Amino acid sequence: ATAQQASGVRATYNYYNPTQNNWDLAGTYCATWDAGQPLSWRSKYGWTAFCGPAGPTGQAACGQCLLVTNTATGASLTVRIVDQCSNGGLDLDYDTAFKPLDTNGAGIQAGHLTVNYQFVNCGN
Repeated sequence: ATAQQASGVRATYNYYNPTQNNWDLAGTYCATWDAGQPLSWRSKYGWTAFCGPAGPTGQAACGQCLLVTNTATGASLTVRIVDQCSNGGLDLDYDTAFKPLDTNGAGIQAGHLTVNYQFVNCGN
């Protein structure tokens, strides 16, 4: 079957700042399973927390990849799930995911983006 997807969910941002910290997963929920991965894996894609209404979540979602589309502009980006959030959307790392998706700057004025997402092959 097709990989899971949802449309029109909210994406906020969080300052994980993996590039200021050697892409270290310590402190994220997924560190339990994924912190030992090589730098090439940890830094392949920008980071997000995930809690969408379609697809695996929590432990089963750790390390999976999402193609995220900003519905206000058409920008898209692949991100890696490194954490879980407590709503029904995404909490994108600001530096490595929210900022590159916010191509007209409206997202930081509103405090969020409206995005679609689909699970995709990470190509690891």
